[PDB]
Amino acid sequence: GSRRIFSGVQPTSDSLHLGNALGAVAQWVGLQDDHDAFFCVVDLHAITIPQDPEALRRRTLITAAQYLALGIDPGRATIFVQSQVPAHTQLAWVLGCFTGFGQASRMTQFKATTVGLFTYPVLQAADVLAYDTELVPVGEDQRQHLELARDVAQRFNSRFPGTLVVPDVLIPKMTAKIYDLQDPTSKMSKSAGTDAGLINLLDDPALSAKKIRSAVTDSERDIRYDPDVKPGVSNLLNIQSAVTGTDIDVLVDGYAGHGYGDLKKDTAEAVVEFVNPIQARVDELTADPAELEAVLAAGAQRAHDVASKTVQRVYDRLGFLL
Amino acid sequence: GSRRIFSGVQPTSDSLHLGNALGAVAQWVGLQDDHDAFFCVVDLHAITIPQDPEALRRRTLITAAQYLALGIDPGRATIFVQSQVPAHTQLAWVLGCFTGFGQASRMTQFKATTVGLFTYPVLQAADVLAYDTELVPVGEDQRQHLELARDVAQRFNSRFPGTLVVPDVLIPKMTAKIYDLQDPTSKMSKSAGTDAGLINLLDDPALSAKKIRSAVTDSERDIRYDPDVKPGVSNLLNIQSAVTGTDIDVLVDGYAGHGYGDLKKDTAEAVVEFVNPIQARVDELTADPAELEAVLAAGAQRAHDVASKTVQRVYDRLGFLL
Ligand SMILES: Nc1ncnc2c1ncn2[C@@H]1O[C@H](COP(=O)(O)OP(=O)(O)OP(=O)(O)O)[C@@H](O)[C@H]1O
Ligand SMILES: Nc1ncnc2c1ncn2[C@@H]1O[C@H](COP(=O)(O)OP(=O)(O)OP(=O)(O)O)[C@@H](O)[C@H]1O
Ligand SMILES: CNC1=NC(=O)[C@H]([C@H](C)c2c[nH]c3cccc(Cl)c23)O1
Ligand SMILES: CNC1=NC(=O)[C@H]([C@H](C)c2c[nH]c3cccc(Cl)c23)O1
Ligand SMILES: [Mg+2]
Ligand SMILES: [Mg+2]
Repeated sequence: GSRRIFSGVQPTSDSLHLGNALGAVAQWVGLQDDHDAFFCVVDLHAITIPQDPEALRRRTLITAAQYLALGIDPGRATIFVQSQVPAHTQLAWVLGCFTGFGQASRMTQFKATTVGLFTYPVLQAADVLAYDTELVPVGEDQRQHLELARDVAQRFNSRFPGTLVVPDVLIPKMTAKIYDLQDPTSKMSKSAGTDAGLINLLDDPALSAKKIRSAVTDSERDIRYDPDVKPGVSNLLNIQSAVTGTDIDVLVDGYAGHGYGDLKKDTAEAVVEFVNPIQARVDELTADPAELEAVLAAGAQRAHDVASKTVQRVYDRLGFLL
Repeated sequence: GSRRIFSGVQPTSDSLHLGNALGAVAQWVGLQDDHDAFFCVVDLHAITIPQDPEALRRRTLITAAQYLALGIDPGRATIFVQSQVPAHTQLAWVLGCFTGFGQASRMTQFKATTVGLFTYPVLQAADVLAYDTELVPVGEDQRQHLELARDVAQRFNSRFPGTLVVPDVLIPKMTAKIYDLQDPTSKMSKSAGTDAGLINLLDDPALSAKKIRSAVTDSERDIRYDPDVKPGVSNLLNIQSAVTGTDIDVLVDGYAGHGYGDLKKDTAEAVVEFVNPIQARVDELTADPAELEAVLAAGAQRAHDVASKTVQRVYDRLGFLL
C-alpha cells in the first residue's frame, strides 16, 4: 500500500503503439520497484465502441502480454482485467451520482453518442479511486479525465470525510505525447485513419523502420529540439531518446553537422532494437498462455480483495444496508 | 423460473403511499402465488438525490417490512436489497454502451442534473434484465422507462441473439395512477410539496382519514366513475374499490342517491381498516428485526445466484476474458 499507483490501457487493438509504450508503460516500469502498483487492462472501456468478441478476448490477453514484455514484473506489480472485478462498476454508479451532468458534457471526447461514451470518465474515476490510489501515471491526453476524478473524490469526501484517497496525477514531460509520424501536430492514436504515421510495437520491424524513414520533417537541415517550431524533428528525437536512454541534449549535441537522414536512420534502428525483444516475448506468451493466465488470475484476486473493501467503505458511508 | 417477475420501490421515505401500495404492491401480492417473483428495494436508485445515511438504512428496512405487511410472502417470493447484488451495476455499464444518448435525453424526468439522474433508467433496465424477467408489474409512471429497457434488450439481442429475456410490461387499469387528494390531476408522489393530498401507509390513521375527508371533489352531487370529468370522485372510488375488493360499478350502483360526504366517509373508513393491520405488522418487524434480516439475507443470496449467471452470459457474448 506504499505509494499505491494505478493505470490502464484499453484492449482496442492487436498492438500498443509507441505512445502507449513510451508515454505510459515506460513510466510504469520505472515506478513499480518502489510503488505498490495495479496495472489494468480496461476491457469495460473498450466496449464503448462496438467490438468483435473474439478479437476483444484475444486483444485483452495480448495487451497484458505487452505489459510483461515491456518489463512489468508480476512479482512486483498486480496485472488484472477490469471486467473481472465487480467493484469498478459499483463505484462508478455511486460516483455518477456525485458527477454533474455539465461536468461530463464538457469532457473533450464527448464535447452518435451512447450513454457509455458519455459516462466512461466516471468509470475511469472509479477505476482509480477503488484502489486508494495515490498517483496515476498517464500521458497528457488523460489530464482532463483525472481532474474529473479528483473533483468527484473531493466532492464525495466533502459529504463523507476521509472516505476516498484523492490521487495525484503523474504526467511525464518529454513522452507526454508521442506524435503521429505523418502528421506531427497530432498525437499517435489507434484511429489516425492511415497508420503510416503510427508505430505499432508488434508490427513487422522493417515496416516500422520504413515508416520512420518517411517521417515528416521540416526544411531547415538543423537537428534541434523545438516541438512548436520543429514538430517532426522533435518527435523523432523524443522517440530515440525514450527507447535508448540517451538524454535529448546529448543527442542534439551529437547530431551537430548531421542531416535528417541520419536522424531517421538512427531512430529507425533504435526502434527496431526496441521492438524485437518485445515481439519475441509476446510471441512466446501467446503460444504458451498458462503463465499469463496465472498472472491475471492472481491479479484479479488481489484487485478484488482491495476494491471490494473500498466499495464496502463507500456503501457504509452512504447508509446502504450491508 | 416460471413466469419470472421483477419489481422494485425506492427507499426514499419513511412510508409507502397508496400509489405504491395499490398501483404496484397489490399487483405483486396477486402475482406471487403463480409467478416466480423478485421484489427489490432499489437503494442504489435512492442516492440519485442526496440521502441522509441513517435514514437511508432505516428506510431500506422499513420498505422491505411494508412488502411483508402488504402480504408479500417470503416463502413464495424473493425480497432483497439492490446494492447487495453487484450484478446490477455490471449489467448497467454494459447496457449503457447499447443505449443512445438521445434515447436517455428524451426520458421525461431528465427532459442541476447529475450523471446518476441521467443514467438511472439504464440501471433500471439492468435491474429487470439481470433476472431473465418475463413480466414487470409497475404503475403507469414507469411505462416509458420499461420501453427503454425493452429497446436496449432487443438492440443487445440483435448483436447477440437470445442472450437477454425481453420483458413484457404489466400495468393495471384502475390503480395505474392513484391521484393526489388535494390536486386530483396530479399523481400521488412523495414530493407533492404539502402532503395533505398524500396518504401514507404508516401515518396516523386518523390523520389519513382527515385528509380523505378534505379531498377535492366537483360540484355535481353525482357519484359516478369518470376520471377525465370527475377526477376527485373517480380517484376516491378507485381507492375504496382497491382497498375493499368491491368492483367500482357495484360501488357506484350502491352510491345512487348518496352525496360526496358519504363517499369520503366510506373511503376514509375503508382506508383506516386497510392501514391498521399494516402498521401493526411493520411495528413488530421494526421492533424485532431478526426475521426481516434473515429474509433479506436469503434474498440476496438467491438474487446473486441468478444475476451473476446473467452477467457471465453477457460477458461471454461480449468477448470478455472470463
Ligand atoms: N500518443 C500518445 N503519447 C503518449 N501517451 C499516450 C498516447 N496515446 C495514448 N497514450 C497513453 O496511453 C494510455 C492508455 O490510452 P488508450 O488505451 O486510450 O490508448 P490510445 O492510443 O489513446 O487508444 P485509443 O485511440 O483507442 O483511445 C493513457 O495513459 C494515454 O495517456
Ligand atoms: N401515484 C401512483 N399511482 C400508482 N402507482 C404508483 C404511484 N406512484 C408510484 N407508483 C408505483 O410505485 C413503484 C415504485 O415507485 P417509486 O419508488 O418511484 O415511488 P414514488 O412514489 O414515485 O417515489 P418518488 O416520488 O420518490 O419517485 C412504481 O411501480 C410506480 O409506478
Ligand atoms: C473509453 N474509455 C477511456 N478512454 C480513456 O482514455 C480512458 C482510459 C483508457 C482509462 C480508463 N480507466 C483508467 C484508469 C487509469 C488510467 C487510465 Cl488512462 C484509464 O478510458
Ligand atoms: C430514480 N430511479 C428510479 N426512478 C424510478 O421510477 C425507477 C424505479 C424506482 C425502478 C428502479 N428499478 C426498477 C426495476 C423494476 C421496476 C421499477 Cl419501478 C424500478 O428508478
Ligand atoms: Mg485514448
Ligand atoms: Mg417515482
